[PDB]
Amino acid sequence: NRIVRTQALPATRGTVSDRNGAVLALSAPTELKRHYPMGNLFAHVIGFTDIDGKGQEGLELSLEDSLYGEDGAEVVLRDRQGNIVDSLDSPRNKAPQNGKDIILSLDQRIQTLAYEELNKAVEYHQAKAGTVVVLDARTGEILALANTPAYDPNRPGRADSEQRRNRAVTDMIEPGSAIKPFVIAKALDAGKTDLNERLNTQPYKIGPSPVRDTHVYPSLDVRGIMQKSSNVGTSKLSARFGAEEMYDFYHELGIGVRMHSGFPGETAGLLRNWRRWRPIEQATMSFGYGLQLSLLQLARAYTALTHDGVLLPLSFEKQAVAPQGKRIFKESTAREVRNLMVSVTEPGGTGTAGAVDGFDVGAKTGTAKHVATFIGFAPAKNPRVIVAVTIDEPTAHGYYGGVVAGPPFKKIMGGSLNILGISPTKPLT
Repeated sequence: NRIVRTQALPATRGTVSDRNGAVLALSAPTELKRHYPMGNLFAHVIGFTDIDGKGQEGLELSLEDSLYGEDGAEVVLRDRQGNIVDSLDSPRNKAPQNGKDIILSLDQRIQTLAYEELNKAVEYHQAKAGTVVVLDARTGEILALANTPAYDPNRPGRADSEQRRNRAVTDMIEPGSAIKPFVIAKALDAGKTDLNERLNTQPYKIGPSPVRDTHVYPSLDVRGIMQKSSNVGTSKLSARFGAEEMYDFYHELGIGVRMHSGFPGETAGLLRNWRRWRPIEQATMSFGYGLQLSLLQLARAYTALTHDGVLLPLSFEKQAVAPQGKRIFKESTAREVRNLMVSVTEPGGTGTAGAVDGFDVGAKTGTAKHVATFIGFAPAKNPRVIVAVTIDEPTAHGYYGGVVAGPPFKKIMGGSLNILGISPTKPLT
């Protein structure tokens, strides 16, 4: 009836909040219990803790060391009913240290928009799954990242491996047409082409392998190559570089290595060693096949186009200032490639569904069973937001990225520009 007991004094796990202070994850006493007030909204980003309040998935896992804190303890005398009878002197008596609080760079207004438009698109096309990434085009901060299917992180025990997968960071895709602006930018940047060169863009063969567009374009300048999304023209520009130089370029865009964003389960993608490339493999790579990267890596790569030739690291934590990046292109080159990419959303372009009323939008689209992709930035001259959308295995009402991932991109980009308070640069139609 007088029993010595070491009583745990649990640390309170750090809070997770959005960039404006909306609370996303917190602990309450029951032992503490982890609460996600906004339910499934941030499921994949934040993840969840196990029964003992250890992070199991997502940022709960990767930020475990700073989030958890340090439990304390005290030695007590209790009775058989459990009533504390005495507090005992002991060197084991230690006060708990609460976890560190985290302010995410994500914005629940944009996350809600992305979430709602993704789900609408996936259901309308009866697709298997989908992903949206929204970045600040100038700092590399992630403003939104959602996947469907998702789950309620408040009840993660009933959630599929498929529901729980953070596809934006874990899954590898062949980028398809989305890689083209980079190849074109490199060619311009290295001075292997220029803005008024006209290329022979007739279909050709590498050995027994044809390289062809959807329609026969006899000749195109750099702009037409962008506009029409020409595989011939892109592969010819890549062909003015050796394998090692192209490889180095892809690698420096982060293809084939892990980003080390701080998210768990990051894919490395795939960049085959250049010593093994055939001319034809180099060709298909210039139009986004035979190499792979995650949607998050793709979206990051676009920061080299939006941040004036300087590739930025991504952040899940609110930044005061743009991180130092790595220069990939001259500022001169990025600026002119941005202007080029506006032609894909204007009439004649492959991605007119991505046009946002009152803005110029630079974009690429293509179909990566298929994976439909749409990626772009606005205002194109002075970009503020990158939006990347992927829809997995569309079943109804289209297959093409421009028609399945295009419309949600338009909604997410327009909504985002409005949420961020960015004025139209041209009259609204």
